Amino acid sequence: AEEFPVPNGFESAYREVDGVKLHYVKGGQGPLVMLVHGFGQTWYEWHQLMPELAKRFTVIAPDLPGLGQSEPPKTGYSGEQVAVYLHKLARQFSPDRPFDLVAHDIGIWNTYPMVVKNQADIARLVYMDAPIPDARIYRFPAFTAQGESLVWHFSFFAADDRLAETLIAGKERFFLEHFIKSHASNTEVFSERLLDLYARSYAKPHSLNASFEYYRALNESVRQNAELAKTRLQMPTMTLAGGGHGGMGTFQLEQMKAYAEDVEGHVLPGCGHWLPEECAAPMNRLVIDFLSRGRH
Amino acid sequence: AEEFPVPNGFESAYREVDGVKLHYVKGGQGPLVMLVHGFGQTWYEWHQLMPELAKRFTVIAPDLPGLGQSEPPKTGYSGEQVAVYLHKLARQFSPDRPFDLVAHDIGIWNTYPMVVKNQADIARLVYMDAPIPDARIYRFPAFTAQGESLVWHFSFFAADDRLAETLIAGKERFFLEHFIKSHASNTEVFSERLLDLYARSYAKPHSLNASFEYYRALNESVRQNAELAKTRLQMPTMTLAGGGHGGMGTFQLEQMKAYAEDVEGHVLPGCGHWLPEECAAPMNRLVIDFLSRG
Repeated sequence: AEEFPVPNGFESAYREVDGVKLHYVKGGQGPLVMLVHGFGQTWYEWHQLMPELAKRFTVIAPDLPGLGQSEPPKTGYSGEQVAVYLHKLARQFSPDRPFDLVAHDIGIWNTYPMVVKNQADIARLVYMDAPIPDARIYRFPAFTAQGESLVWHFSFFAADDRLAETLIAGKERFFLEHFIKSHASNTEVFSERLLDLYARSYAKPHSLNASFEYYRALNESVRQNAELAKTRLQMPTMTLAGGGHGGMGTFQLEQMKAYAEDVEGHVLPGCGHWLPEECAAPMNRLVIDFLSRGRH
Repeated sequence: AEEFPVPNGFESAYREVDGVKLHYVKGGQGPLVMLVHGFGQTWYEWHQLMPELAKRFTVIAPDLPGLGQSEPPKTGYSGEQVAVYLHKLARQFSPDRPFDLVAHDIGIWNTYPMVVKNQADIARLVYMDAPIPDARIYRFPAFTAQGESLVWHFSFFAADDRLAETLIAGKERFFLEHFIKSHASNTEVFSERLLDLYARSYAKPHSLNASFEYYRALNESVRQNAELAKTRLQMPTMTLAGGGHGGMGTFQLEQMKAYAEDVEGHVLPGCGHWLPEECAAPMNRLVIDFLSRG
């Protein structure tokens, strides 16, 4: 039983990590690259990029704890807690060599701590379209002169009393179409069929709840990262962000400069938050080229 | 039937204004004071103040267009459009004298344009706990280090696809209790019963939609007010804001100083956004005293 179709030549599998059963999709040969998805989605956001990377790399794309087909975390949802699971998963497949990391959205939140704590395990790093949790997140506006702001949902999802789950339960498909399209420039790629796929996954009650627990832990992740950020990242890094409606634009690189010694950034015109789907050709090319600078 | 109990000596009635049937509750004798409610509520938020004010004034408390028992507006939900209805209603009862105006929350949004454009009609002004729509609203944060921010709902409510109605329909009581409590210091003053009354009113389909249409018109109101604010307010003005969790604090007076030549402000410690309920007695006193100077 698979929530999303596996690309030809890939396998859907599971690994128990610290008592939590993580789902992932894997294929290819060579040095390892781990691709980590974000909110509203699963490993499947990477399904177009995966076959291309598999020609040069071993590719693994896990579902975040609680999301897709992965069990919820047993420790907690703060970035530092979740990063342990992802770090241990990757090291199972690459115990003797550094691996590459690509992360989108909350995939960033859930990987940053293990990157900074295990820098020698990370060969190269690509982060896309979302802030690393730090004090900058408190500067985003609640409301803009154009309408709804980029991250007002932080408060919605973090709110007490299970506000978000209570409102969205039974309306997951409606909500996700709105959330995704409101954060997109090229909305046309989100067909009803594709939205049905993503909505069916996050509508699993434990998944709807897990989704919001990442936001309930956001302030804790900020506190964690305040300490971790005292040591800059030393490996080659690339940031990508959408320049169109719903994207992070110039914020992505500007924030990353405070975190990394070696960073190059790109803003993709006419692309919002959902880079792998909205702008597959240019995003895939940027990722493949950047990672092919290293061993493969 | 009435959505809320009418105080002794008051009447619930209706008047047509520009083709729109407005509900209001009215009582007392003397010069007119109009009291204008905000989001989540109706004329009823003023029910404790009304009898006291009615000893010295004619008091009218309308339901905003589309909310409580008032028909939706036929023009629109921007500040300038809604303010026409409220100005004309007040003028029906006070044609020969200026009247006083007291407003809370989006009642401010829906009155400011008629105040600035008809200053000779407004004797004294009291504004409570919410920003006048201007560029200052774009500075409020989306999120805070303690959790949800004060005005993220501006985006939730302004969103298209009927996002707010669709998610909140069927859970109106649940949502409103959360909203009130997240903007309150004193949640105790909100009985389960009071929450039931307010929730049943705004749950009416046309009222749920109307509620959010005020927010969908917010940027338009900001743009309207950018032009209107070229003329400063000249009448005696007072601001009130809650000093506790949920309140506007010092922002209220500081913003108002940019609009009004003659303004005094108070921040009420231990009170959040819902001043008439969380801090009924001190709020009532400050309003009565300020309006009784005239």
